[PDB]
Amino acid sequence: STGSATTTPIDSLDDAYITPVQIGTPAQTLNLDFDTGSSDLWVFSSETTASEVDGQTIYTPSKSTTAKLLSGATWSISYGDGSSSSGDVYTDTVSVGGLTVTGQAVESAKKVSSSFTEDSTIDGLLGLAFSTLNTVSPTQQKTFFDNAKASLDSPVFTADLGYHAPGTYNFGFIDTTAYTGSITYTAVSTKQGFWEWTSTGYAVGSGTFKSTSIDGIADTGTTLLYLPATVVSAYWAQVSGAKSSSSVGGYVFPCSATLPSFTFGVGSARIVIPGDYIDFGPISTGSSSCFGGIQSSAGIGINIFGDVALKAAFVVFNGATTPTLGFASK
Repeated sequence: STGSATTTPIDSLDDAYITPVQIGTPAQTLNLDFDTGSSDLWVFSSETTASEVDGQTIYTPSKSTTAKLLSGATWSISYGDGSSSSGDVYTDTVSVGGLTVTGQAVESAKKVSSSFTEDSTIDGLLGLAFSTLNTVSPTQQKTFFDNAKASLDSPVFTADLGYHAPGTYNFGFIDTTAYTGSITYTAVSTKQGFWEWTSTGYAVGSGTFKSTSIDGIADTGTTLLYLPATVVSAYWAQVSGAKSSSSVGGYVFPCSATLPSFTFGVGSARIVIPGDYIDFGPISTGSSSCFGGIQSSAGIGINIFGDVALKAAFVVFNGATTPTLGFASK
């Protein structure tokens, strides 16, 4: 089997992407944030504290003839950005772009943190990291991909995120029309439960490529590109007036600037992030100070190849017995 679904930016900055997901019988369609940095499929629901729901579409398990309470199961998750959610668990039928899993754990939120409430466009998350990170207790549950894998034509999914435009998540096949040149594959460590890999280096603008190993995670659920302070300083030094602002929480730059591109290495291959992908707009409405899309990972504890990086590529998440990651230009 295969599936193919369009993913759409939630706003004009590409702060996140939502993908429609069918849950239950009859189908209830929710728009979920596909997140290769976590492993829980959780939704706003009829059980979510009412004051914490503000415009989201909810899953109502009592209206699904295929929903079953997973007795005794609870979940609770905290994300790198400080947000969180928790609740109980159902199993139900879940379909993405025509690919159906029966008996998928659907984690129903009883509580969500303010950042989730405040974002009306995201009805929940669909985790695509390794199932070892799943938070369901006392019996850990499998991700949608893990459950689908054996049925897929090939045990892969691909992320093709757009810049200020829709893109595609495919399951079970590689669309050879969706990228240019070849896909370069690189090793993955699953030791931390992430799609963790090592970039071979970087360049700023038309500058020379610096060969250096950068361990990090391919994370569709993180907006920005978080890299070591040395790398990030080298980038922003090429932007007149750019500075790190403790009050704002990272590098800012004059909105009048033209940003240089940023290149990262995948083996001997190179992925070029155009400068405009690195512009996250005014820090507050009407400001002429703009927020940068490349930020320091210092004090995160891990480098993160988030949407800024991934949207410059066609990305293969290869879930073979030994997982790997592939990147192509597009």
